[PDB]
Amino acid sequence: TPVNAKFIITPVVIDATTGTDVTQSAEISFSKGNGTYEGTPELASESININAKYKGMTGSASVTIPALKAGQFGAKEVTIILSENFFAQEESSNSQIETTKHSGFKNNTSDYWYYITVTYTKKEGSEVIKNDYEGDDSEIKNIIDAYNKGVREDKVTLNDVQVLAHSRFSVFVDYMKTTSVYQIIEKSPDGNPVASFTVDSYNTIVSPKNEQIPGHGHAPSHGHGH
Repeated sequence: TPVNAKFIITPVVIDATTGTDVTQSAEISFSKGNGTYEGTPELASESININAKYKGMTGSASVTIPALKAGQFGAKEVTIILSENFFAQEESSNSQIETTKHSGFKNNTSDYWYYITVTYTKKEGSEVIKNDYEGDDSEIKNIIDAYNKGVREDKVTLNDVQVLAHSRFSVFVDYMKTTSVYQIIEKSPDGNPVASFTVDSYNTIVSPKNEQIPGHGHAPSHGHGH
């Protein structure tokens, strides 16, 4: 039974009127699922819409879960802007691999699979790289700043990565850089775009690999068991 891919989406809700993270106080809804998405074992690329409500303000953002193969694990934060007067609309988004890291290989020539520990550095966060807004409206400024909290690094440890039997095992870590263009648009009962800004956002995908040992007489499998 293959290890399912997994992807976690973490909403962060910002009240633009004050610049405050209100995530723990806001009503939050996922269009589908509960924030944690698990393949069968593959996960299809899919768009999830996250809505939030706080003090009569509503806001929404979409996040694309990437297509993931067996064993791959990823996570991404998504910012939801709440404002009485504006909404932030993502106009375009393009993701690229910024860095690929790859361990050396552990050969498992035995007939038994087992769990290994994988400690990895999670690169995540967000920076505004372009901002065309020239005004003094603090609400607009708060919205833009919400995407400029910075890029950060954190060690994460999985103790449950599967090393198959008859397998050349290794781990990839990919740092993804996503460039997105947003407009800030007036709410109205229609609205004017009042600013445009561009964000580079970062997240990490981990990909344990169980490959053929060249010359070995078996392909990777669960063998005789654990």
